[PDB]
Amino acid sequence: QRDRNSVKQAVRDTLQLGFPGILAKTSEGGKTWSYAAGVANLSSKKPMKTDFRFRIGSVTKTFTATVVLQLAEENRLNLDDSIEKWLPGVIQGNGYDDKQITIRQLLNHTSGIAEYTRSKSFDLMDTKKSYRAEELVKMGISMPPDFAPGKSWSYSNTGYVLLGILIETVTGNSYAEEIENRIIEPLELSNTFLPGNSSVIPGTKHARGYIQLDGASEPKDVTYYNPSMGSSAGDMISTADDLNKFFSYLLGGKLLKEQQLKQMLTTVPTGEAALGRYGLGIYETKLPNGVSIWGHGGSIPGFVTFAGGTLGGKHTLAVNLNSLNAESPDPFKNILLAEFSK
Repeated sequence: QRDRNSVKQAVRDTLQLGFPGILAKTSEGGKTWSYAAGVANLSSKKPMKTDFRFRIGSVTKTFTATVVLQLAEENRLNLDDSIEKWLPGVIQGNGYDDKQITIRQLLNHTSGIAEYTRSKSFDLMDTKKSYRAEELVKMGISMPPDFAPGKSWSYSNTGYVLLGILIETVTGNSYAEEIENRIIEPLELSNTFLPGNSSVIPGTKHARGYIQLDGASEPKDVTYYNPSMGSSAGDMISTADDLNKFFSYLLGGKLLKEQQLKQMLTTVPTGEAALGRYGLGIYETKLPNGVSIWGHGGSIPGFVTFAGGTLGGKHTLAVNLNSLNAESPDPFKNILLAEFSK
């Protein structure tokens, strides 16, 4: 049987890396467990609770990829189509060459399209600004390719913002409509939301979220933050339950059929103790013991998340912290070691 004390301990100690609070939930064999420590609110000291909603950030990428893959299954697009066929005139200038960029590459971050958040016109700490997706694309291509398509790996939100546009070009429906109609509604993910450019986290069932760019400063409350800077790369809100159910269905063969799931799990090297091997909106975290955890993290102001699971979908975890602490980018490593070892 699992030693849950070691998980509790690892959950609790994560706070000492400089976070207000933490929630996690695990499912294994259909046996669930819930964890929470620390506080939802640094000023009132109200406790973190396990069933809270949170901004999942880049875990959104896995939902977007899943839609793109269903579209491939239905013969509405091909992973190796060039994007020039779908979105001509978009990725150009600066030596970009769209005729060599494929849909597959956007999905696994090998396109070389530059990351819009490196632009000087981008400000993470602006908690208000509404961006249209095409503005983020243009911001990204304002900088030259990092490399030639397919020749290297580099994390690019720009590519996932582009994919959200693509989806709509393919079906006539917004990426949010597609995520809602294909994933949220059929899995009954009843605490999972696509907020657009609204800054609201709905309801009272969530914590305050914080950001701390520093260590030598107060964390700032950024609970209300405009998620349109993330779009189809990072805007979603969800819960530990809904994310467990999602990853368990995905990895257990219930959302993507075998042929598409195999493509999703075909990975490229990242070169990076950071992520491991990266697939289509999902990556492999390999533990010392030989265990592979497939899932994704997120990190958006207010909230740092990881969700994921074992191949076959029978063991998953989701975890969230309510602050973005730039000094501790990789906080979940011991939780995973406890929950998935041995």
